[PDB]
Amino acid sequence: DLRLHLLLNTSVTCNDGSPAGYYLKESRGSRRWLLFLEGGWYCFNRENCDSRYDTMRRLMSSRDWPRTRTGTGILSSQPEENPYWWNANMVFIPYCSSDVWSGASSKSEKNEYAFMGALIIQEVVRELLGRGLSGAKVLLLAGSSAGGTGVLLNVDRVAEQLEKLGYPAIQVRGLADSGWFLDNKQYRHPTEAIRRGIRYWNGVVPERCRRQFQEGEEWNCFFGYKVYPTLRSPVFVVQWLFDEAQLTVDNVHPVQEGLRLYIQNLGRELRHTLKDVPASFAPACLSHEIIIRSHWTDVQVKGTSLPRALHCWDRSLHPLKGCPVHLVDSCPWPHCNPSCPT
Ligand SMILES: *[C@@H]1O[C@H](CO)[C@@H](O)[C@H](O)[C@H]1NC(C)=O
Ligand SMILES: N#CNc1nc2ccccc2[nH]1
Repeated sequence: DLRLHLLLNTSVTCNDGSPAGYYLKESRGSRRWLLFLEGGWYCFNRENCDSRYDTMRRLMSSRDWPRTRTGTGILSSQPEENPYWWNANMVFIPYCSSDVWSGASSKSEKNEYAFMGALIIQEVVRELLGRGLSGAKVLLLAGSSAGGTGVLLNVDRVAEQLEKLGYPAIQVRGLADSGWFLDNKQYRHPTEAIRRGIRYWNGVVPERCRRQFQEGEEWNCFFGYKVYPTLRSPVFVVQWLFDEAQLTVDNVHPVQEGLRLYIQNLGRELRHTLKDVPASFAPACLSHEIIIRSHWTDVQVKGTSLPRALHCWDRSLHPLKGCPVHLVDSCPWPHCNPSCPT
């Protein structure tokens, strides 16, 4: 079990002004640290954040959080559930800022809600240094869905934070799961949502990407294939070719020719954006998230499981014979890979 710690800096808050926090299970014999960013969509104006506060309040507030969580998947401590990093120090950071982890704006007389995702990550890192993180060899910043996009937005800032504090020896790396979206045509008539959100949240993006797209165009940096080439930290990208969230925002729900072509073109476009991503795992399945799911060990691409691919990645950061790191399916239709989640 992982134990809850509310942030000592109570100015770093969830949407409703309650303190943010993190769940921690230490492994005293390990210098590996895993910091996981939870996902769960977002909200981008007053009325839709009000709706979210009514029936999704744990994503907006710490008032009802439990004192413990069970670590699952890559956060599990048993070797049988987690062949990759079972002995690591484990941290689960709950998503209570509704801003895809980009915000830096407090609740005030002008703002009903606080959007502090980027500041929550920085404060969790600061407080953990006094609990063992100062001795780390690797800090892996991981996340699913909105948390996967959050990895892309924040991994270089964590690296810069530790360098400025005097820790040049901690290697910061990223693992982005189900956070690699496309700004494509809908099937029946995201960019506008993100454009709205950035202004409402006072959202922040990585510096080099911001310098390319410039003012008013920062929304471009929420799309993996645009922001990834600007990053300096090593990032492993896990992405279903037919992600259910992508199909949802594309307004896709006996498949006729028009829809068949749309789905096939979406898979081919996703595969194209990953061609030059050297650490990636992209199966041809219709699904959503993987890395903290209990059965994340079951799926395979070209005969290699995801825990194995991540182990091969670790070795490459010390090509490897029989231990690949770039794994992208080529078959063109959902569940053409027999190991897809049922
Ligand atoms: C608390 O967090 C805020 C916002 O990130 C920061 O400006 C401030 O310096 C922090 N205070 C302390 C005592 O760490
Ligand atoms: N939910 C969730 N995560 C998410 N949705 C996106 C839409 C566009 C660009 C990046 C995105 N990340």
